[PDB]
Amino acid sequence: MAKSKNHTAHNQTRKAHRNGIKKPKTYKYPSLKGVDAKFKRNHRYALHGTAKALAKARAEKSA
RNA sequence: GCCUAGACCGAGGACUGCGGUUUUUACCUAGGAUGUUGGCAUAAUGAUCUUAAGUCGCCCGUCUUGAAACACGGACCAAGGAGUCUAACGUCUAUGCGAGUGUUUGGGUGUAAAACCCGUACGCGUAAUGAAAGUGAACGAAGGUGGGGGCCCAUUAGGGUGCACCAUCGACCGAUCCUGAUGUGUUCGGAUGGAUUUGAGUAAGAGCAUAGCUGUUGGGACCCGAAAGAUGGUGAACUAUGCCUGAAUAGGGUGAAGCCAGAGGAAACUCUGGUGGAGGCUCGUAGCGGUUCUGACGUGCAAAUCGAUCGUCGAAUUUGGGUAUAGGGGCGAAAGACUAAUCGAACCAUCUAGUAGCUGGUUCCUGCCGAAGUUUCCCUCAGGAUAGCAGAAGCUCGUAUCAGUUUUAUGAGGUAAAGCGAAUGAUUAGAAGUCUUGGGGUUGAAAUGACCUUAACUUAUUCUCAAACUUUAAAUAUGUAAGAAGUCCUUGUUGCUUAAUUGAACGUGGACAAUUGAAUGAAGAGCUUUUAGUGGGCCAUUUUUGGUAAGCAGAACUGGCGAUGCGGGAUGAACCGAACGUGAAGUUAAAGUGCCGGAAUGCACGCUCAUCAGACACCACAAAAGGUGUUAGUUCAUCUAGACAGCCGGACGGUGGCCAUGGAAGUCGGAAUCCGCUAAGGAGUGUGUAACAACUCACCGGCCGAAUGAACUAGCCCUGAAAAUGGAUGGCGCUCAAGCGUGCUACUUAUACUUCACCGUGAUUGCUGUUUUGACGCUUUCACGAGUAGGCAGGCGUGGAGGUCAGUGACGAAGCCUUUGCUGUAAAGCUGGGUCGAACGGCCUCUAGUGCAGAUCUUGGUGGUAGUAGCAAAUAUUCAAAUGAGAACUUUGAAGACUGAAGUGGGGAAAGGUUCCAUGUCAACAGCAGUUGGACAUGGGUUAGUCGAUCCUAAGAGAUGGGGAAGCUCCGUUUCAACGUGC
RNA sequence: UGAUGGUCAGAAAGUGAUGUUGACACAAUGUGAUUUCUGCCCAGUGCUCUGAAUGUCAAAGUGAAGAAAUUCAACCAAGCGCGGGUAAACGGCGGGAGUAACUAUGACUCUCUUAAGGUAGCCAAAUGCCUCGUCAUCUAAUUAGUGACGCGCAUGAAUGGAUUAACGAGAUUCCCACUGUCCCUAUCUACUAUCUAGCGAAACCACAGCCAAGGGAACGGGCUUGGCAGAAUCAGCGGGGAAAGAAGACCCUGUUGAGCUUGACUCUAGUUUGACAUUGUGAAAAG
RNA sequence: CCUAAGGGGGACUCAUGGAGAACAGAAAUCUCCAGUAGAACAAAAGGGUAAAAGUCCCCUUGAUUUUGAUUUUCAGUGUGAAUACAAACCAUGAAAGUGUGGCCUAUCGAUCCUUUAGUCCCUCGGAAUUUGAGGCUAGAGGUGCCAGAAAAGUUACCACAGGGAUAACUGGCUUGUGGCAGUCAAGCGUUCAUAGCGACAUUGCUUUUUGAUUCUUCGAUGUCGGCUCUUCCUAUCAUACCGAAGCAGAAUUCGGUAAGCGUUGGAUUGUUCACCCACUAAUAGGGAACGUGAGCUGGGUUUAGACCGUCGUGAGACAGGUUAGUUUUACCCUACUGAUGAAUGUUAUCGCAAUAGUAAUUGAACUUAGUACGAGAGGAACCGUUCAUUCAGAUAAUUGGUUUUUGCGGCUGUCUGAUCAGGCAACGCCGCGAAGCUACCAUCUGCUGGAUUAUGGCUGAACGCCUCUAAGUCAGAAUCCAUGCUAGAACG
RNA sequence: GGCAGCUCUGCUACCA
Ligand SMILES: [Mg+2]
Ligand SMILES: [Mg+2]
Ligand SMILES: [Mg+2]
Ligand SMILES: [Mg+2]
Ligand SMILES: [Mg+2]
Ligand SMILES: [Mg+2]
Ligand SMILES: [Mg+2]
Ligand SMILES: [Mg+2]
Ligand SMILES: [Mg+2]
Ligand SMILES: [Mg+2]
Ligand SMILES: [Mg+2]
Ligand SMILES: [Mg+2]
Ligand SMILES: [Mg+2]
Ligand SMILES: [Mg+2]
Ligand SMILES: [Mg+2]
Ligand SMILES: [Mg+2]
Ligand SMILES: [Mg+2]
Ligand SMILES: [Mg+2]
Ligand SMILES: [Mg+2]
Ligand SMILES: [Mg+2]
Ligand SMILES: [Mg+2]
Ligand SMILES: [Mg+2]
Ligand SMILES: [Mg+2]
Ligand SMILES: [Mg+2]
Ligand SMILES: [Mg+2]
Ligand SMILES: [Mg+2]
Ligand SMILES: [Mg+2]
Ligand SMILES: [Mg+2]
Ligand SMILES: [Mg+2]
Ligand SMILES: [Mg+2]
Ligand SMILES: [Mg+2]
Ligand SMILES: [Mg+2]
Ligand SMILES: [Mg+2]
Ligand SMILES: [Mg+2]
Ligand SMILES: [Mg+2]
Ligand SMILES: [Mg+2]
Ligand SMILES: [Mg+2]
Ligand SMILES: [Mg+2]
Ligand SMILES: [Mg+2]
Ligand SMILES: [Mg+2]
Ligand SMILES: [Mg+2]
Ligand SMILES: [Mg+2]
Ligand SMILES: [Mg+2]
Ligand SMILES: [Mg+2]
Ligand SMILES: [Mg+2]
Ligand SMILES: [Mg+2]
Ligand SMILES: [Mg+2]
Ligand SMILES: [Mg+2]
Ligand SMILES: [Mg+2]
Ligand SMILES: [Mg+2]
Ligand SMILES: [Mg+2]
Ligand SMILES: [Mg+2]
Ligand SMILES: [Mg+2]
Ligand SMILES: [Mg+2]
Ligand SMILES: [Mg+2]
Ligand SMILES: [Mg+2]
Ligand SMILES: [Mg+2]
Ligand SMILES: [Mg+2]
Ligand SMILES: [Mg+2]
Ligand SMILES: [Mg+2]
Ligand SMILES: [Mg+2]
Ligand SMILES: [Mg+2]
Ligand SMILES: [Mg+2]
Ligand SMILES: [Mg+2]
Ligand SMILES: [Mg+2]
Ligand SMILES: [Mg+2]
Ligand SMILES: [Mg+2]
Ligand SMILES: [Mg+2]
Ligand SMILES: [Mg+2]
Ligand SMILES: [Mg+2]
Ligand SMILES: [Mg+2]
Ligand SMILES: [Mg+2]
Ligand SMILES: [Mg+2]
Ligand SMILES: [Mg+2]
Ligand SMILES: [Mg+2]
Ligand SMILES: [Mg+2]
Ligand SMILES: [Mg+2]
Ligand SMILES: [Mg+2]
Ligand SMILES: [Mg+2]
Ligand SMILES: [Mg+2]
Ligand SMILES: [Mg+2]
Ligand SMILES: [Mg+2]
Ligand SMILES: [Mg+2]
Ligand SMILES: [Mg+2]
Ligand SMILES: [Mg+2]
Ligand SMILES: [Mg+2]
Ligand SMILES: [Mg+2]
Ligand SMILES: [Mg+2]
Ligand SMILES: [Mg+2]
Ligand SMILES: [Mg+2]
Ligand SMILES: [Mg+2]
Ligand SMILES: [Mg+2]
Ligand SMILES: [Mg+2]
Ligand SMILES: [Mg+2]
Ligand SMILES: [Mg+2]
Ligand SMILES: [Mg+2]
Ligand SMILES: [Mg+2]
Ligand SMILES: [Mg+2]
Ligand SMILES: [Mg+2]
Ligand SMILES: [Mg+2]
Ligand SMILES: [Mg+2]
Ligand SMILES: [Mg+2]
Ligand SMILES: [Mg+2]
Ligand SMILES: [Mg+2]
Ligand SMILES: [Mg+2]
Ligand SMILES: [Mg+2]
Ligand SMILES: [Mg+2]
Ligand SMILES: [Mg+2]
Ligand SMILES: [Mg+2]
Ligand SMILES: [Mg+2]
Ligand SMILES: [Mg+2]
Ligand SMILES: [Mg+2]
Ligand SMILES: [Mg+2]
Ligand SMILES: [Mg+2]
Ligand SMILES: [Mg+2]
Ligand SMILES: [Mg+2]
Ligand SMILES: [Mg+2]
Ligand SMILES: [Mg+2]
Ligand SMILES: [Mg+2]
Ligand SMILES: [Mg+2]
Ligand SMILES: [Mg+2]
Ligand SMILES: [Mg+2]
Ligand SMILES: [Mg+2]
Ligand SMILES: [Mg+2]
Ligand SMILES: [Mg+2]
Ligand SMILES: [Mg+2]
Ligand SMILES: [Mg+2]
Ligand SMILES: [Mg+2]
Ligand SMILES: [Mg+2]
Ligand SMILES: [Mg+2]
Ligand SMILES: [Mg+2]
Ligand SMILES: [Mg+2]
Ligand SMILES: [Mg+2]
Ligand SMILES: [Mg+2]
Repeated sequence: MAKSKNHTAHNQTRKAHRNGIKKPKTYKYPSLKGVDAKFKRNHRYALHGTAKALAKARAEKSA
């Protein structure tokens, strides 16, 4: 009495290709989410020290 | 290179350009048609209306995969008729002010619901976070890195600065967890430093208010629609049942008790004849009922009747009036029956516009874009939410680095195929070995020690298989890469890592410049918000599952239909071709070219003849098996040392060898079988004798001479081949086709392609010292145009409002009718003529009860049907006169009839209410008529001490004293009463 | 059910029906004249009966702990549970093998098992599937009728069994009579229909109205291809208009109902049981 | 399901086969050799595993704590499950290491409420103390319809909104099944495959069976059967003409052209179907919306009443039996059957014939003839003759039926005073009754040519023969077309 | 899930 269509993938690639299928954008810096915490913890200290060294190097060349 | 025939078109509107010839600051064919002539202007020309001809054209709206449907609504017309308003909101936009913002609760004021003015509070915002106690946002130029429009310096490039914004690493505030300083109401405090944790935060505020569209929720909620539910009332004039008081019921039959007489008997008792008049007895009227014809009728005489037939007919009978019982109630000799045409829960009003995931409807035009039937969840499966698909608004930028594609490089796979003397599983046949750990038999007097056999295993082989087997293993499809965010050199940071000076990650500085590292393309890339419809699908090729199959059910990929017209397939949602603005010319696609029908009875090679031919994919059917029909092949074989066929000789022998016994020289029949001259043939092939015969042989002869036989293959045709109205290669018809196979030339024509005109959309060129009273404008160029549901835009029309035209109008507003026309793609606007009589319009804005073909829509009106169905029960009318305009129907007379005293007579109860009577009178009514009437009009008319009511009480109804009940009111009827308006 | 009652009514009442009543009565049911009979089962579900002792067991009350709220414990009514009765209460009333000097059957025996295992009767019956059972009768022929039979799907005793004179607009079979029911139709009468004068509706209606085939929502009036096709019409007729009448009453769906039932879920009038209050005055005895 | 079947470490090698050892054997235990796993690993199946993941031994609790990230299903939500780390604390091992349950792929659960653990922290808001209560973080108690309401029936008294999204007819696709027909040819048939049959197989047709499906119809297409009537099909029962036989005759069987023509009366049953009786030339099968209900009927089915049996506690059910149960409308269009009719200068008479329709059918008796044939038993046919069946078209002499001839007569009741003569009895009744109508209940009439089918032939090639055929040709069926019969085109 | 008697019968109770 209520037997209908069960499943069909007909027309699904047509709909996917109207506005897709879009590749994700790439960025210079990926997010570090999921990267090892021990590496991420230390990587914070390495970047902080790098900024200090560059700041001092420029501070030498200013006054 | 040259000559030559025809057709269609003429956009643009001073000049500017590119070229050419230069005889030249000139001319040209070179950035789009001019010249000339005739005719006509009472007309050649154009438009519309009507009609004919040719061709095409199914009925709209609706739900649907699919509608012209034998699906639903729609007889017709007019007027009305359906997304509204409000509270609170999301996005976006406009506006004012802006770390603020909002005057309008209120006060002041007023030309008085207006306008104008005022301010405290309060709301929202400016701070978050935690359940809370509580705590509460700068290490730094409010941080670093990579981009980033613009600006600055430059001078391709390059450098500086870089807002918004993007990615990323940090910092700060709150919560959570860890650590725990000086100290202390010794249990508090919480400094300091941390943590793959967490917040709708900070990190130089952005909000508030008003308005508009769209979307949301609650409200009647786009309009119309339940079956139901509740509250409060009204009914027992029908009917059901009880009660009270009345009334009604021919004529027969039968013949119970009791009684009288006679007869018999010892008694107990018996018999006979009368009489009598019983009975929920019986025949049968009135009455009450309602069996059958399943009669009539069945838009009726009638929302239950009519006729005949029938049940019952002295009681559980029939019936009037009074009275009681009332809706989850009554009443029921019980059928869920009856309770006013209403009953498995009456009627009335209200709650109530009840709710509906369901059906129906949903009103102007054009332009642009344009779907889904799929994912997940849901008492979900006719519904929603969610994601997707779609529109709109845009925003940041301007070739940055993207793609339903290829190439090159490099991965993954276990399907097709293949395999099985490869694993697993299935499976056919032999062969060789061992049985010593198989039986039977035969050896053995007994030795388990041989042999014959089958069956087992073993070995090397053999035939055939697998979706849930496999060593191997495609095609198609699929992942990644092809640089500047790259490569190389040097050396900075860390608490991570190393034995380390090693690495990891991120960096400073330097080098490699457009061949910056494959192709092809790119109406540009990126980003955001918000919202519609949809969430039944179906079809075709190929893959594929279930099923005998199905126009069946279920999947995969793609393309379609839905949502889509156009040319072809006669016809047809989907097939082939091709997708669509309005046109002109040319050419085609698919399909065709005998006629219907535009284009060949065209050119060509063959095949086929059907006493059911055949005739074009999807597709509208035919098979196995057959044919000395005909055609073409293949392989054998015989052939001029005369093939097959036919006319004509022979085939003598050894030997009549043998057996069957009627006889075998083959021949009722049988095993068999050697030798002499021939161009030739045997102890014999059929025919023939019971037999010897004799013929032909099996061969070779003569006669013309040249082809012949067998098996097989596949073309067309034929057999196989049977269905129901007459009938379909679409029809006619077609036979060296107008059929079948194949080739060729030309030709025909789609909304397709090419060139051109015009419309619109998108983009694009330029336009201010000539911008010049339109820059929301003008202008250059190119591309494009299908569309249901749906979105958006620009317009048309209607009622009313502010403003304006010092607008139109009684010398004619508005309305209405009309081949009077004009304008617009259109919605529509304007106008000529006629009619008409008092108001009305244009423009800029505001506002809404604003647009109809549908809703078995509402109300009103009108058709076809159609002068049709019909006006046929109750026996029946006729002549004359009178009256009158008029006589089937009135009156009177004469006649003929009927009811036939249980009447068609004479009165009454209920109910009606003037219908009664006289006079006048015919518009309507009396389903014909009408002089008549219960019609219409004017008058008149009902007389009581004795006839009724009035009085009595009946079943019952109902005050009081009282007692309940919130109360409307309920009980009770002399009741727990000091009860006389006493005589 | 003996009235301080049974059955029933009312919101309540100093309220009602039966009841102007009293077991030969009132109330509640079942079966359904007469005749002959009404067998077995009290395990189930009901109904009913006692409670000397007794599991569960509410509120109030009692005792203990606690600062109290509170908690815990004992006691603890009816009901239920326990025990008995009751079938003219609701109802129920069995299977498997062997066996007799042929065969068949099974008087008889064995075996499982119940509360009891269908008794007297009756039957292919209005109750029997198989089934049109088998035999007889009725007929030329009988799925009908009647009489028998009975391992009876699934007969059976006041959920009444078996009969039964009389009665029946009840259902059925046969026979006589009778006939147009029929062979097989014909004829006649009145009223219609018909025609006229007068009068004059309604249903229904997208547009309409000739066929055959095709395709098509798979049965066309319309479309395609054919056949064809000539005004205006009257009486009849019932092939078609998938004719009209009614938003299918069958079926399914809906998170739509309603009537009815019960051991559905959730309650409830009534009734019953306890406590407190109304509620006072004495005596005695047990705690 | 598992305190190991989790975790770590170590040692060993499994299934099975062969050869050997007292009882001991096919299977006890021991030994050696071979042994790629042919074993085992809790449980389905697949993958995985050999100094192991298997077997045995030793030690253990990492099946622990904190909170993030990720994969699958996915909306990139939840739940389940899993992965890689961070920070602890541990187990094990010499150690490197490994371990966040089970070698991997399944083995599970929100809000509200309750309860426990933790922090012993926050709150009970006029201020405190102690009980009590409420919060915060993590488990547990559960929804199996497993993203998670709290839930029994019946309706044959029924209602509403809808649905052809969906069943009960027809129709359409299909044709398994039903029915019918072929091909091959092992056998049957005294012999002998094919006169007649025909196994094992195999190819079809049909839509007269029943399924399968669910395309149409649920704002309705009237659902059984019979009666009535017309038509069509052929897969032919009879009738015409023929071919074949295991055809002597008679009968019968097989087959061809053939649907022209017929195919019945009854008992029982609602029946379709069936089954008997009987006649007959034969009693063939089907279709037309399973033809046919505004044609009927209404026995059946299938509303509501009622009974029984079985089932159910019950209301009730039964596709079981039984009895009673409203069958509506045509006047429209078309079509059919008949009937008029304008205009084809008027009117009249007589005609022609396009086209359409069509009609006859079957039997018996006599004769042939007791003949052919046959041993006999039996036993035909053609020519012919007389009748009959079914049908058709007329007709009314006769006979019968019918009577409003109300024609004549008769009869009852009543009315007109009697008589005569009449009236009435919703034609009063009866007998006869002409005329008209009418009946196989009566009588009459129902034609002869051509062309063919099957088939049998002639001449005659192909194919020097043969051959009914290929060219040509003969006869020939109830067939066809005419003749004859009916209408006459209203636009011949 | 509470009582109680003989691994258990009876009664009573029920917000995930
Ligand atoms: Mg679906
Ligand atoms: Mg021009
Ligand atoms: Mg056309
Ligand atoms: Mg619709
Ligand atoms: Mg449909
Ligand atoms: Mg339509
Ligand atoms: Mg149709
Ligand atoms: Mg319909
Ligand atoms: Mg509908
Ligand atoms: Mg209609
Ligand atoms: Mg209007
Ligand atoms: Mg604030
Ligand atoms: Mg706070
Ligand atoms: Mg900020
Ligand atoms: Mg309503
Ligand atoms: Mg309700
Ligand atoms: Mg009354
Ligand atoms: Mg009657
Ligand atoms: Mg009737
Ligand atoms: Mg009638
Ligand atoms: Mg009578
Ligand atoms: Mg009933
Ligand atoms: Mg009534
Ligand atoms: Mg409404
Ligand atoms: Mg729904
Ligand atoms: Mg488009
Ligand atoms: Mg749920
Ligand atoms: Mg629908
Ligand atoms: Mg494979
Ligand atoms: Mg696979
Ligand atoms: Mg394969
Ligand atoms: Mg291979
Ligand atoms: Mg193998
Ligand atoms: Mg939506
Ligand atoms: Mg949605
Ligand atoms: Mg569907
Ligand atoms: Mg659609
Ligand atoms: Mg198309
Ligand atoms: Mg076309
Ligand atoms: Mg075609
Ligand atoms: Mg034609
Ligand atoms: Mg032409
Ligand atoms: Mg054809
Ligand atoms: Mg054609
Ligand atoms: Mg042609
Ligand atoms: Mg468009
Ligand atoms: Mg208005
Ligand atoms: Mg003026
Ligand atoms: Mg005018
Ligand atoms: Mg005017
Ligand atoms: Mg005026
Ligand atoms: Mg104005
Ligand atoms: Mg309106
Ligand atoms: Mg209208
Ligand atoms: Mg009318
Ligand atoms: Mg008339
Ligand atoms: Mg009448
Ligand atoms: Mg009389
Ligand atoms: Mg009068
Ligand atoms: Mg009148
Ligand atoms: Mg008149
Ligand atoms: Mg009057
Ligand atoms: Mg008096
Ligand atoms: Mg008085
Ligand atoms: Mg009284
Ligand atoms: Mg009082
Ligand atoms: Mg009883
Ligand atoms: Mg009992
Ligand atoms: Mg009992
Ligand atoms: Mg208590
Ligand atoms: Mg007790
Ligand atoms: Mg018995
Ligand atoms: Mg019986
Ligand atoms: Mg019976
Ligand atoms: Mg009979
Ligand atoms: Mg019988
Ligand atoms: Mg019984
Ligand atoms: Mg008894
Ligand atoms: Mg009984
Ligand atoms: Mg009797
Ligand atoms: Mg009777
Ligand atoms: Mg009676
Ligand atoms: Mg008539
Ligand atoms: Mg068709
Ligand atoms: Mg037709
Ligand atoms: Mg039609
Ligand atoms: Mg036509
Ligand atoms: Mg009809
Ligand atoms: Mg009629
Ligand atoms: Mg409906
Ligand atoms: Mg639902
Ligand atoms: Mg309900
Ligand atoms: Mg009801
Ligand atoms: Mg272990
Ligand atoms: Mg393990
Ligand atoms: Mg180990
Ligand atoms: Mg996830
Ligand atoms: Mg899971
Ligand atoms: Mg506080
Ligand atoms: Mg307080
Ligand atoms: Mg839980
Ligand atoms: Mg739960
Ligand atoms: Mg669920
Ligand atoms: Mg679920
Ligand atoms: Mg039922
Ligand atoms: Mg359907
Ligand atoms: Mg079939
Ligand atoms: Mg078949
Ligand atoms: Mg043989
Ligand atoms: Mg169907
Ligand atoms: Mg229907
Ligand atoms: Mg019909
Ligand atoms: Mg109908
Ligand atoms: Mg035939
Ligand atoms: Mg024959
Ligand atoms: Mg015929
Ligand atoms: Mg009968
Ligand atoms: Mg049929
Ligand atoms: Mg039928
Ligand atoms: Mg009919
Ligand atoms: Mg009818
Ligand atoms: Mg009936
Ligand atoms: Mg009934
Ligand atoms: Mg019972
Ligand atoms: Mg009756
Ligand atoms: Mg003779
Ligand atoms: Mg007389
Ligand atoms: Mg008289
Ligand atoms: Mg009379
Ligand atoms: Mg006579
Ligand atoms: Mg010859
Ligand atoms: Mg011939
Ligand atoms: Mg010939
Ligand atoms: Mg004529």
